[PDB]
Amino acid sequence: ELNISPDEIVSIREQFNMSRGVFARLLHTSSRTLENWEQGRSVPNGQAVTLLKLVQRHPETLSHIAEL
Amino acid sequence: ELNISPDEIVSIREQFNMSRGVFARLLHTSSRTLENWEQGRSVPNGQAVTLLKLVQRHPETLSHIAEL
DNA sequence: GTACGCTTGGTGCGTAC
DNA sequence: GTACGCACCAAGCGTAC
Repeated sequence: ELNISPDEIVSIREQFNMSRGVFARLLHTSSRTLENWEQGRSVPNGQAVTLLKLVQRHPETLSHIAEL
Repeated sequence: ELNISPDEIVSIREQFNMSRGVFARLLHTSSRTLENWEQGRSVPNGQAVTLLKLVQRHPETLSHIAEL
């Protein structure tokens, strides 16, 4: 039952010192959609929650995504 | 933009020799939603596509999801 | 398995500030 | 960055087979 708050989403990419645009691009995610999540206008879908928590635990995941 | 065909999704799972229910569980995904993807009813969302492709390239990603 | 109908709300903008 | 409106359709069923 994974979930993630708007503040947690922001704190992930601020740990990496990445802007919203940089982080969204490296996550193969629309920056406007990421804006929705960080502002709290909608709940991210289940796989987006999994992906965010994966990247947080294993930041090299961003490199694996770039290798797809 | 990453794409994945319904047959591609099934073969990822059949690599692990897992039923639709088992694979959806380890991927923190509704088994009925996965049914939509494998039948071609719907296009998986962008983060779902990324997750599936990570798993296809790195099977250990499945175990990493369980650590979450 | 397969397939189709349904409600809900996320997606991904456009726009203004 | 903030916040709101909008169309489109994915999500996650319930059901029939």
